[PDB]
Amino acid sequence: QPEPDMITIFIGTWNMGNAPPPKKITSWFLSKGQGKTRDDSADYIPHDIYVIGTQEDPLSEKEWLEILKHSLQEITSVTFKTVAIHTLWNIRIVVLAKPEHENRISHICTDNVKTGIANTLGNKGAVGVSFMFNGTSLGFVNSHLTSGSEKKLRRNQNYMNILRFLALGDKKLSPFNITHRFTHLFWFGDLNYRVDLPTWEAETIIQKIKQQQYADLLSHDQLLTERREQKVFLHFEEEEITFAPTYRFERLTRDKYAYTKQKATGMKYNLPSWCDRVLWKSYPLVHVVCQSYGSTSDIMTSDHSPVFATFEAGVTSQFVSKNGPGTVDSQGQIEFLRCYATLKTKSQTKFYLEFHSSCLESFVKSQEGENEEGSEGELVVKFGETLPKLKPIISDPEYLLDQHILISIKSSDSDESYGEGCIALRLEATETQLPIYTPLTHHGELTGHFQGEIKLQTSQ
Ligand SMILES: COC(=O)C1CCN(C(=O)NC(C)(C)C)CC1
Repeated sequence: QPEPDMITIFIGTWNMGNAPPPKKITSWFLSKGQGKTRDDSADYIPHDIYVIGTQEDPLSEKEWLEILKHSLQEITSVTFKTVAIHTLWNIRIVVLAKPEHENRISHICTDNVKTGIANTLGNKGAVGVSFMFNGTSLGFVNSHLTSGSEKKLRRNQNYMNILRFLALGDKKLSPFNITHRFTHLFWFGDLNYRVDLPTWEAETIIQKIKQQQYADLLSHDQLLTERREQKVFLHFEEEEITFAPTYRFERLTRDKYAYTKQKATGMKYNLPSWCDRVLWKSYPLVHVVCQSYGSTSDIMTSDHSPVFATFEAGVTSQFVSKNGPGTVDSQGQIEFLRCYATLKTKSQTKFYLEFHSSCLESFVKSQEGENEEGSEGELVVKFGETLPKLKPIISDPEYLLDQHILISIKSSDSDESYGEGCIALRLEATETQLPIYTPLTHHGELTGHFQGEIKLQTSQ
């Protein structure tokens, strides 16, 4: 029975509006409704993994698990296994997998982050799950961010708190936040970004939605505009939105958007918005393809419609050679040559690198680099040909060319990371000096760049 080199992943996000679901929710898991939808010919084909995020979820874990599992069994005739379930307040994540995957999944982690302070602490935040699927790390975050059209900056702050403080994945990757710990990271939820148009334009916006003319609305979507200005979700992807705004509907129909201010809304307008989103970030040159992104039309218990996204995702096998794991393979080496970091910092400490990768027995610390001044004000840290030669555990090119090296640049004075990035070993050639490059981030914001050349020796 061969190990897979691809899986499909279903991501669902639904703000349930504190109401129980209707009796049938199968359209959600079938990716049917509006937007980029799944072909009917695939309806019986189970996804490998289903990740369900809910917000304002009124159900117990048991109640929702029974609905989800019975839904999938009706669609696929497969009884899915529960990988993980985690709930913070009314924010929940469920991971289900096909039974054949039970002994491919390990290192399951869960965590939550509570956002805000005092007034603003008590219902918003995020839950997450991570695990290994054979040789591939997978992370999933369901966040319910701050509501209200005039709170985009608070949402951006909520995002940074969640990626700083959510403790998923390999804790040995200590310099790295969740945006670097996984081969594939999926971040979804009620992100609560709104279409920023004047209140007076409510009926005009409704008109546009009825005509399925989303361009002039999407150009005012706060998440797209904040991402384009690098204020949030730096280096994440989102599929093009081709479905109507998923909020705010009158319940029990989809014929009406309920946007006007009410005591129940704190006298706030809720212009039709794409509150409910799926984004992802995968390591460089790993296969990931969005095969659906849309909303259901027939689930109407909430003032939000459910959103679905599905993905092809490249995965690798749990590789054993005669040498590693448990020793190095002298036929393998990674050399970083003529490398330099460009940092935005004004500090003047010395810096060193750390190289982290599951292709190494443990992380590797470099010597300190040589600081110079860049022509436009910047710090340039030069490493020359001084960097330690990295000794992978396995030299086989079918393994090594699928690996990645995480890089942290750390202050000698404080041992704090000033920047993190990732280099793919999926090179055009081995035994050949080739350009490499990663942006460097810290707390998910851009802090610099790392560039240079690599020379990779494999057993071939
Ligand atoms: C399931 O993978 C494995 O366990 C093998 C795979 C290949 N291999 C060897 O060929 N070892 C010899 C040369 C000592 C015979 C290591 C172990």
